[PDB]
Amino acid sequence: MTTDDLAFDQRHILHPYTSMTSPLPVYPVVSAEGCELILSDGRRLVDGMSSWWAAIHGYNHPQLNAAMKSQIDAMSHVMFGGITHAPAIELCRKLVAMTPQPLECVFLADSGSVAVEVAMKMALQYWQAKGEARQRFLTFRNGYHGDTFGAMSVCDPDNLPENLFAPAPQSRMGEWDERDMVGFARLMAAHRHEIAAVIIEPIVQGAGGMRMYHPEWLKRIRKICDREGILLIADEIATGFGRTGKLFACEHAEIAPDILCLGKALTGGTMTLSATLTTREVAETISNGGCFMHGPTFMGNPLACAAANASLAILESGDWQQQVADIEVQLREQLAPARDAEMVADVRVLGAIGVVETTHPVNMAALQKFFVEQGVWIRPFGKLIYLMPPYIILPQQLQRLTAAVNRAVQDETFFC
Amino acid sequence: MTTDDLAFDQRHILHPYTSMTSPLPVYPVVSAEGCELILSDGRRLVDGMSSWWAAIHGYNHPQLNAAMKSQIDAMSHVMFGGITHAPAIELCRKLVAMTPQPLECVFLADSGSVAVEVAMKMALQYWQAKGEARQRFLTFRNGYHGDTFGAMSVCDPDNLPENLFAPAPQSRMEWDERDMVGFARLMAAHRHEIAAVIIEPIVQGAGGMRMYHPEWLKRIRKICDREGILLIADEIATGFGRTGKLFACEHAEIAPDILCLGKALTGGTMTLSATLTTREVAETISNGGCFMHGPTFMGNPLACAAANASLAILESGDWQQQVADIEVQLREQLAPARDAEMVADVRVLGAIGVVETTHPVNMAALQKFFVEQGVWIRPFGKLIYLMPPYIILPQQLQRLTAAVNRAVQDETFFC
Ligand SMILES: *Cc1c(COP(=O)(O)O)cnc(C)c1O
Ligand SMILES: *Cc1c(COP(=O)(O)O)cnc(C)c1O
Ligand SMILES: C[C@H](N)C(=O)CCCCCC(=O)O
Ligand SMILES: C[C@H](N)C(=O)CCCCCC(=O)O
Ligand code: NA
Ligand code: NA
Repeated sequence: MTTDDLAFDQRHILHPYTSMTSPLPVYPVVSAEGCELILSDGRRLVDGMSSWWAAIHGYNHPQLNAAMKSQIDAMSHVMFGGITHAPAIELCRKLVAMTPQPLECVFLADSGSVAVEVAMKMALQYWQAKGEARQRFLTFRNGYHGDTFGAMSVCDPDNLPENLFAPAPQSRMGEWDERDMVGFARLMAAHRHEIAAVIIEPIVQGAGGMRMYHPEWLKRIRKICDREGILLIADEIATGFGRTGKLFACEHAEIAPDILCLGKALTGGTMTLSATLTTREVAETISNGGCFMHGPTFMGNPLACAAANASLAILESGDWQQQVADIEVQLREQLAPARDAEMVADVRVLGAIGVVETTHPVNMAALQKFFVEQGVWIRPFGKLIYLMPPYIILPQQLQRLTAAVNRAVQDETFFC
Repeated sequence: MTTDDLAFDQRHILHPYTSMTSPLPVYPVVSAEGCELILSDGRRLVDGMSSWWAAIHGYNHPQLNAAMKSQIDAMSHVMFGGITHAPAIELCRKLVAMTPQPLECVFLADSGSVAVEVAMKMALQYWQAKGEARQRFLTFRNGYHGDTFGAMSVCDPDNLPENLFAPAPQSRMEWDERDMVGFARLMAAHRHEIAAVIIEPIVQGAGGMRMYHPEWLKRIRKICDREGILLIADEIATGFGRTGKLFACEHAEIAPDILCLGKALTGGTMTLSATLTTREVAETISNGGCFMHGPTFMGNPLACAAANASLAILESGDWQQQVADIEVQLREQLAPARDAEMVADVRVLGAIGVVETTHPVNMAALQKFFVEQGVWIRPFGKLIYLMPPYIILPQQLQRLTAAVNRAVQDETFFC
């Protein structure tokens, strides 16, 4: 990269969630390997974010690289309208088999938000097919489901058609207080017949606050959903594939949703792909009202399916459990001291999710710069300095992250 | 693939736009090369659809294959939040330079519908930043903008917050000023409610493969300027040479405020998308503090590199003669279809060859018939259209056109 290259990026390219007149410093990355990002000048950085939590196996993984290259040799892409192929079949076989039994119908999509939008669409076609007029969604405060319009209608109004917003689950993953239930039950009482589906992120509410709630909630919500005949959508785009300690975070409550959304770590953070699973009752009902009105251009893409197949195969070894278990232990030990810093408000850890919540909103440009100077890549956000590293990170690499996090919260320097 | 593999596909996997209790036959494809799709049994098929019009250079293209493999060796992906890289910079340099001058701000995304949703969001944030309450979109009948919710709100209600739908452009690609009163009438009534105008330039694809007169874009651009309203051009289907010009807006010699790109952007290798806007639009948004959007795999190194390799192939300029000759060749060879009794109209433009029928086709039976002719064509509704790769051989074009002509001889494959 050159300096004219970097002037160009800043003047012409919009980055995610930032200003075009006031971009925040960007760091030029030329390649990646293991759990490190290599910069244009040679500096290496320990990745604590997993490229927004998708790169669970790290970067430049030989199994992933081979899969992708093999598939390119056959075909990166072919349409899926009236055509099918090995990579997609393989992937749907794995997806059906690794998820709760009821979930056996797979609709492949290209990105997380489309996966949510598809789920929403299934929910709505479902009721229309049965003649019921159910159009609202009951979700929770602090939920995040993506940026397209449909997804934006179910995100928290703070963090467009009106949906119902129940209180953020208060009970931590921690004692279960039955009082936490009122808000939700009241809204369900009032709108039960308007509600097409309940949509939530299981256990961990990610972008909406990195909030860890009690598994009993899923137990209850599932029981209420069954009672009323309403569908349960579980948005596991962030939680899926071992992040929280279990393969799917719904396992913690030993329940199955009617619709399950997947993405992010689905492909090993190699490239975009997504999946929305449902049940036979949901898929058949839809068809019978004649079809499911959705079909992304690159749906089922041979190249992305193969990468995801290779990433799901890596998880077949089982090694992620001990890996996430030890990362959980190690984040707990090493962030504990952050409970003594004055900028800290709370420390919560779960699986390979290490969160340090602050009293004051961070100054990203200055905090980012600080982490880069420590040899680590951490992207704070709001009042959250959280780690979500690849499962195969070395203990010493985990130590530099936690050390840099602890140092960052010692005083107000990097705050506000 | 096995027979248990194919039972599994039919019982567990939903395909695009079809039923789960009544899927339509699917054909098992093991690989692709040149302009052919190779099936599990060995049969080869000339592709007349370009994999839903993305594969403009065909399949297993050495330049594309090399680009993708090189980038995988460096990294398929890294996040874009606070990070930038060569492939994206390269791509945005090419996108800025090949599009009208005003369009210099690029927001990379993952798919066609997200590109539209991003455009829509830009339109709305723009007005909000200026204090105006503008929330509706003025689009056209027969427009198709994708399947996510926002996109569904501007698709034709026949082919959800209520937008405004001016009558479809009638003027075939003579011009006539009457076309305009409807659009004009709706604009008169709602000018201050309208945040943006959104349309597919010249060719309205999925909504009917309709080719309209370039004067429309000239007029719409002039009205938009008059009223201070933004012009979104959805070139996800038309972009990168499909209609004979690099961008279909060229036909009218105009620039939209926001341009949506996808499909052929990457050469049909994998998904990627782009929404371009102007500095006035990008800066206004920032100043109301930011643009609230950021796909997880935004700017993905592997997809950007494939698109860089596909844009480079177009840099040679060879697509112009190629699309010109395909246009001539579709004209000649579909002409006779004007004499068939199932045919209602024949329209051709660039590498877009359309045969419109009187009756809706029976896809399962028509598809089967095309597969038996050694061709891959996916009819739809009343349209049997060809949108083949630009480097197709003349003989390969002949088998498609021949198969299309044969299909419309009688009602066998209809309804
Ligand atoms: C990441 C995420 C999404 C949306 O994904 P994108 O790939 O950003 O479009 C949706 N929901 C949850 C819970 C997520 O974590
Ligand atoms: C293909 C297309 C889209 C949407 O794209 P997807 O990739 O299906 O999500 C939108 N608009 C137009 C004009 C298109 O041709
Ligand atoms: C693929 C994508 N949904 C698109 O933009 C156009 C396809 C619509 C035509 C319907 C069909 O091919 O059956
Ligand atoms: C990356 C993608 N938009 C996503 O799903 C959520 C991550 C949001 C984190 C907010 C931030 O990084 O600043
Ligand atoms: Na299952
Ligand atoms: Na430009």
